[PDB]
Amino acid sequence: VTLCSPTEDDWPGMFLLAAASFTDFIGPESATAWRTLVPTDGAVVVRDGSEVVGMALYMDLRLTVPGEVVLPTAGLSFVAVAPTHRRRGLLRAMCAELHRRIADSGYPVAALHASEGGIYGRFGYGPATTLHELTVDRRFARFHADAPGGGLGGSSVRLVRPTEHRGEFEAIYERWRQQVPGGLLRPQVLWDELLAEAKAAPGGDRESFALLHPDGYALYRVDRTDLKLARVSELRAVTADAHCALWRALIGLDSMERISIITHPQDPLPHLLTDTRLARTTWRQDGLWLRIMNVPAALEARGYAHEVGEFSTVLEVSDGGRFALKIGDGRARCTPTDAAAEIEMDRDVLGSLYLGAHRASTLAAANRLRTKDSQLLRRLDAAFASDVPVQTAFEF
Amino acid sequence: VTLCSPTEDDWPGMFLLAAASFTDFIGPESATAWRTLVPTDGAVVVRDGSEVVGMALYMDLRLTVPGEVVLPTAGLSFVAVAPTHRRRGLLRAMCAELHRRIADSGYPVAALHASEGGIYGRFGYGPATTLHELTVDRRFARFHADAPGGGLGGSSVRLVRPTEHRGEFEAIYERWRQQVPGGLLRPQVLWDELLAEAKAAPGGDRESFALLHPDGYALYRVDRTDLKLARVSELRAVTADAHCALWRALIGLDSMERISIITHPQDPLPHLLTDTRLARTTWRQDGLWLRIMNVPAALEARGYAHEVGEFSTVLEVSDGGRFALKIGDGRARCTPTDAAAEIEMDRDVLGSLYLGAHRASTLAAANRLRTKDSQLLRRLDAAFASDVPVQTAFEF
Amino acid sequence: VTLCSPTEDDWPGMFLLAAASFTDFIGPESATAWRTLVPTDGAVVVRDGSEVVGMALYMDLRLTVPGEVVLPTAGLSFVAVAPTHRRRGLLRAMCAELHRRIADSGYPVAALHASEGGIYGRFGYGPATTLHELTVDRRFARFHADAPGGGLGGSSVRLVRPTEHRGEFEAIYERWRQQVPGGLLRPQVLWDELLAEAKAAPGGDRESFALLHPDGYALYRVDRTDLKLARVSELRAVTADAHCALWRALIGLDSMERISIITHPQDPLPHLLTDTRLARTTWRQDGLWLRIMNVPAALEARGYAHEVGEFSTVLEVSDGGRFALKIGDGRARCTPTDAAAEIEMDRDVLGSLYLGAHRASTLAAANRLRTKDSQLLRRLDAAFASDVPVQTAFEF
Amino acid sequence: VTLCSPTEDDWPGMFLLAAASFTDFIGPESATAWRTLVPTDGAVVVRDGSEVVGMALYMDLRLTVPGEVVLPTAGLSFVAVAPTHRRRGLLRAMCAELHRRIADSGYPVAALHASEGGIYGRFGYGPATTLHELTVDRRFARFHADAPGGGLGGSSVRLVRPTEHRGEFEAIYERWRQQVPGGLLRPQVLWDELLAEAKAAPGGDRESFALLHPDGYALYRVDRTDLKLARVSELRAVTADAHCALWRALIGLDSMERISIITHPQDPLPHLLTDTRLARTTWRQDGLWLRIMNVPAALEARGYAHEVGEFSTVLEVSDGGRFALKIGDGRARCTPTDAAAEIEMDRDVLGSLYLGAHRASTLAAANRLRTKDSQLLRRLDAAFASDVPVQTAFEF
Ligand SMILES: Nc1nc(SCCCN2CCCCC2)nc2sc3c(c12)CC[C@H](c1ccccc1)C3
Ligand SMILES: Nc1nc(SCCCN2CCCCC2)nc2sc3c(c12)CC[C@H](c1ccccc1)C3
Ligand SMILES: Nc1nc(SCCCN2CCCCC2)nc2sc3c(c12)CC[C@H](c1ccccc1)C3
Ligand SMILES: Nc1nc(SCCCN2CCCCC2)nc2sc3c(c12)CC[C@H](c1ccccc1)C3
Ligand SMILES: [Mg+2]
Ligand SMILES: [Mg+2]
Ligand SMILES: [Mg+2]
Ligand SMILES: [Mg+2]
Ligand code: NA
Ligand code: NA
Ligand code: NA
Ligand code: NA
Ligand code: NA
Ligand code: NA
Ligand code: NA
Ligand code: NA
Ligand code: NA
Ligand code: NA
Ligand code: NA
Ligand code: NA
Ligand code: NA
Ligand code: NA
Ligand code: NA
Ligand code: NA
Repeated sequence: VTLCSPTEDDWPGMFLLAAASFTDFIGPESATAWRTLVPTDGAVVVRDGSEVVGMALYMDLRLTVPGEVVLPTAGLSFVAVAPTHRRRGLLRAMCAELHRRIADSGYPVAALHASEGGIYGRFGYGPATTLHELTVDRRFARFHADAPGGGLGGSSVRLVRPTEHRGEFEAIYERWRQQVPGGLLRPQVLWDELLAEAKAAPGGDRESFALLHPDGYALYRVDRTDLKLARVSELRAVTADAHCALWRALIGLDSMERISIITHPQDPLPHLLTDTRLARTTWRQDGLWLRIMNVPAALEARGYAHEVGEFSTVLEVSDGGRFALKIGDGRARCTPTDAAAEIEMDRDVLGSLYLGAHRASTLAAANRLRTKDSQLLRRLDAAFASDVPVQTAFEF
Repeated sequence: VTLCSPTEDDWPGMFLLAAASFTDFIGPESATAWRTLVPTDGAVVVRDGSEVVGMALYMDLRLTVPGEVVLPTAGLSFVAVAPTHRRRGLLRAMCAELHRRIADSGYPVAALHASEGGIYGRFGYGPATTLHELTVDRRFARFHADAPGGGLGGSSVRLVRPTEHRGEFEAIYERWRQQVPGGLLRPQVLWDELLAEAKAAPGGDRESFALLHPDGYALYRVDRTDLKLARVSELRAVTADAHCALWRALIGLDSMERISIITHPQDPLPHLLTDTRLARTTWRQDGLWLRIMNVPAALEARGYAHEVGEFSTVLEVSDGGRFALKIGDGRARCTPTDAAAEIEMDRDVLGSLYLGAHRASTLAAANRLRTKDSQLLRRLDAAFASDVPVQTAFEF
Repeated sequence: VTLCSPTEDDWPGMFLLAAASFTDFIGPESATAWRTLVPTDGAVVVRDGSEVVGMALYMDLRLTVPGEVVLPTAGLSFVAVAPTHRRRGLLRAMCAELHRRIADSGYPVAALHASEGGIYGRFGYGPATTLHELTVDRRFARFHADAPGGGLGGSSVRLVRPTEHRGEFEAIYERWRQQVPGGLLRPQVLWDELLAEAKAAPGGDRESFALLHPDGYALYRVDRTDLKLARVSELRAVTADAHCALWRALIGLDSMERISIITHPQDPLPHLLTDTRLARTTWRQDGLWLRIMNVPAALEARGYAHEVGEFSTVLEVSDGGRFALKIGDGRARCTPTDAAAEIEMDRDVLGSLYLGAHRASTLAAANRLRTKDSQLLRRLDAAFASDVPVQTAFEF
Repeated sequence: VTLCSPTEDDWPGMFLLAAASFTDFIGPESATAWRTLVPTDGAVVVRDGSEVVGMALYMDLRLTVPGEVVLPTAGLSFVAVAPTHRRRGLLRAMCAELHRRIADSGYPVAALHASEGGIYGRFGYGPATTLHELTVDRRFARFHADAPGGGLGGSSVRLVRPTEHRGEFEAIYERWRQQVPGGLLRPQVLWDELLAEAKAAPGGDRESFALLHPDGYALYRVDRTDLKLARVSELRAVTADAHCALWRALIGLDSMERISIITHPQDPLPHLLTDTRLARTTWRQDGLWLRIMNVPAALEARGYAHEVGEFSTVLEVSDGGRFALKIGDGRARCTPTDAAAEIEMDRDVLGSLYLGAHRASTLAAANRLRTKDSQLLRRLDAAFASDVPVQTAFEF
């Protein structure tokens, strides 16, 4: 049970473990696209003897954070331990090796999507974005008088084949990801993947259509089994006009009873309707998880609310260092100190605060975050809060 | 079709319309309790000829708002138009008469619970609190190391008959409602009602038990039909210790598979567990709706975030006045002006901002709230935000 | 295993068999009401030794038939064989004894409601009325421009307690039953029963409300478990105005999603809406079954279509006689003959034709009704057809 | 937003709109077959600028009507407005253009199948045939003694591959459609389509088998997901012998629990069984919709009941002309008149009466059809009634 960097000879074993470990796994032809995002020495396998009983890797990602600042991000993925090799400490060993390589390579943060919500806390990962399913009963949906783009003249939205407007989607997404906390750069090979899933699979998924606006798009398909349900896989709007326009078009799908979308908690859709309740929240889950690899690098890199005035404190991260934190003019200076701590928290908790999705006051009430000054709690709450609401880019 | 204040002769007709209009309606013996909360001239009926084809009334309530400030509040309730008299403008007429009486009596705000989410916007009501159902699969629930009250020695929580500890619940609730935006004073007659529903109804609801802590309580009953489900009707905790303690006790209901509760979006429960995901959000709806009856009275009465620095603007409420608004040191001065408006919004939108449940930025993205300065949007967002998260007290 | 007329000593045994045989059975206090409709010598029991292992009885009813003609009708009911005494020929024996008494008493027809649709054919009973469940999704329901009673001024429909308007319901029903094929005289004791079921049963059925028009009524209750469903137990309208008015009022139940009613196939409701499809047919079953006890008495008593011109034929009923049938001016003369038969049918088939619910052509296509002249089939079809569509009165 | 006849360049745009608008749409290879049924100038598109935002066309059909009379029929189909271009009056404009072309080409009637039941009334379409799903629990099904084809010797029904007996199905259908109101000529290209759907689609529909009798056939497949359910897609019987024989064979599918079929309300199947109730009605919907394009041409072309004696009246169709209508010897003479109207109805209502599926008395009770003489209502009822019951041929 030795821990190694896989050779090309190990790939067959990794794809087997992958197929047995993840049901979504397409197979080794879609694995070519994602493989380009794994750097040399981004992967560990555990051999037994020999076959692969454990694997883990990270991908080179670019994550947008508050202040429209883009961080290099180790994206953890393809983590699996063989059913034959459970409770053998293989995840603890593989995670420790990758976290060393990630740290030593100069990534300030790592990120993942969680298969279960109880595994990644103990390795310093905090859920940092919230997914929110909205289901609209579109038979009752009337837009509010105040809603944009409900006047006379033409619609600026077009029904299109996705695959004939790759360039326009690319441009819109590229604007979207640079401007929104949670945004990831989506490279060419993943657009290649996305448009392959846009066409109908025999005995599988239906044709995906696209609604295209100058400043936004929505990809949608009718559900396999429920033929009165449209699933919006992805809606990217750069402007409020684009967002409203696209939803006017989705509510225009007169053959559907229900439109469903995985969105963020601050999605303005409910406020576009006369009856806010018509956009029911049907599902809520953790999206992206962050591990802050370097506390001073990460805290310094992101912007903070200009509204809160200058303040200073000492933050202790459990087995992660003690820092003099000074915030003002929406910049932070974060420097080593042995002064008495005013705030303590595990490293997972900082991940959860970092993109503004969770309030420090809420984590305080759960005692995940200790402080004796309720004024300092208010100031952290206000400082770490994000002007642009945090969204989830794409699963990896 | 004349609009009148009901006499005692009209009550029979109102109870008939009530039974035909609301399925929850107990009947005329529970109506005695609530009747004490309706002031003289708090009710209108519409007679035809004669029987009652329309009714509406308000109750004298005390609503807690940010800054632990308690407003007199007209609580709108018992609104019904006979199925025989729809689309006859009876609601518009009854609502207009009560809003006059409410305004002329010196209530700064009115409030209601909505049977449908598409009726009350046009009468100036904005949804102001969010209800959040959490269902915990308690078979998997382990508390986090950081969680309070998981040490050796005795538990401070007691399993009790609710009806033998009315005094203690009263005291705890009274502390709770004074300290939390959305809180209502609960008078004696409504405690009398609440403890009557605590005992088992033949072929109806099961016995309610109580978990009692010095600084908190939870009332729960097993669901009628699903015997592995506990429904927490009401959990009031004044301290984080009390909140965690009470949930340690609820997760200790080893004969249940699932605990369900209607709570608020900032409930710290998910953060008390090692697996945040075990507290699934199963349901989300508008709770309390506000109509701001007097804009300057209401804006001046509530506290604002101390973090945001002093700023001034002109707010226009559609057919509701234009005001010079100056906010600083968490107080607002709100005075008449004919200066050019920097923010416009319908009166319903102000209701939605008032308790801090909805961000001005979110309503802006839906164009419910117009401004050309994105800096002013950030400042409103920050100012109107509530330190103590807004909760929902009790339905009326 | 002797076959007898029950004494008062036998009642306990009959109520036991009743409770074990029919789940709807209230118990011996509701049995007092119906007992008044059973004539002396209207009941048979089978004793074993002793306890009651078999029972059957008939009630004295008045059935309206085409031409607004009212026939004395033996209503068969309370038929049960003990689970301990199946496949012992007890039903064949009890049915034969009652059919003798019914025949010898001068009833031209007997009738029943069937617990299963495969038992009563062999005893000469034919299904004669069709039940039709309509479920309206009332959220989408808009009345057609052409629909009556959608103008300005007051509604003539009232929401009422059923029990305070017994006299008005009685009068309306009495007009209804005299004018409609399938109508039964409803005696006082059954109105006493009906209004007892109008009030709420603890852990059972909800309060019944009434919609009252000068020329019609509807009794409705909200469903026990599904609180967005209204069940219309009974709607009697004497005029089209009344029928439309009452449905305008039912569609006005704005707190319900769905109105359901058991009605007849020719119910005009679908044609009152802009979208006929909103009144979905959710359920269809045989209602009232007829056994023609005396072929010439029954054929002569009912009216026939005036449209079809005079024609003559020979009808043979299998083990029921051969008759010269002459129809014209909507009267029939039916007299013994030994002339060659032109139409043969079992006695059950005549029951099915008798109220106009089933076309002779349809039963011909199934070869339940033999003839070699397709012209004679058209003439029977046209003659037996009912101008007023056949409805179902009440179960017994 | 100009309204044009599409060129071959427009087809790509029409197939896109088709795929986004109808979920059943196969794709552009099945579109070749149906395209042969669209005449030159049978289609309109609406371009925006450009892409297709609206389309509609009619197909040249031959509809059988009462009296075994075959009318040329514009079959309306492929109607779609882009989700981006709702509430823009595009359907009203496209429908008006096609109705002009249909009228000017000398079609006496147009017809369609409705995606929703609330759209086509306002364009003069009335639902003219009723679809009726019968589900048989075939485990309980015993044929009645009176049923044909239950004697000794061989069965005349064969289990066959559909595709090896195209000629025999064609011949039987051709006899069926000529003899039955609602019948459509089915051209070669649609038989080509039908037998392509008879073979198994990978991850889709199962193999279709055929039961073949000299004078009838049934196509059936086992349901994709429910393997104890047989779906009879199509059963055509020319004789009662054939109809009973084929059902004896379907009830012989001993591995199925349930046989389901979409049939007509007068289907004799229930009367072939000892228990009529075993054929439950599980579903009812409008089938074919008629717009009478020329009132005198249509009324004169169809046969009428010989049973009703000669009578004369004045019919007014709302914005459709006033006519002296004289009916006798099952022919109608229909001529212009300015005499006072005795019957008024919208044009949609005439469509509903035309094939005999709806009684004039029923539409009268809904006030869709006004007259002050109840005798004239009886005469229309009787005259328009169809000897052969009206069926639905095939969806288009
Ligand atoms: N990261 C990936 N994602 C996806 S789809 C994302 C949805 C799953 N998601 C993840 C869990 C939770 C929520 C849903 N597919 C693929 S294939 C593939 C990778 C990968 C990683 C690199 C790998 C490899 C292995 C050996 C040698 C070279 C490269 C091949
Ligand atoms: N406000 C009330 N609430 C309740 S339970 C609350 C739950 C309903 N809720 C409301 C809708 C949305 C969500 C659920 N019960 C009662 S009874 C009663 C009142 C009343 C008001 C006063 C009234 C009256 C009438 C005529 C004369 C004198 C007094 C009698
Ligand atoms: N006919 C009755 N109906 C009903 S409710 C009808 C619904 C049942 N229906 C019937 C089956 C199919 C469909 C639903 N309840 C009652 S109680 C009662 C009778 C009876 C008959 C007379 C009997 C008796 C016995 C011994 C001595 C004296 C009198 C007492
Ligand atoms: N009429 C058709 N039906 C069907 S399947 C019927 C079931 C749908 N039905 C309809 C709605 C309600 C109930 C189910 N498929 C096809 S493809 C096709 C047509 C068409 C029409 C002609 C068209 C075209 C377009 C542009 C250029 C040339 C030709 C191509
Ligand atoms: Mg975050
Ligand atoms: Mg609020
Ligand atoms: Mg009948
Ligand atoms: Mg018809
Ligand atoms: Na596509
Ligand atoms: Na998609
Ligand atoms: Na709303
Ligand atoms: Na500060
Ligand atoms: Na108790
Ligand atoms: Na409770
Ligand atoms: Na977690
Ligand atoms: Na400021
Ligand atoms: Na009542
Ligand atoms: Na009822
Ligand atoms: Na319709
Ligand atoms: Na005749
Ligand atoms: Na086959
Ligand atoms: Na088939
Ligand atoms: Na039967
Ligand atoms: Na006549």
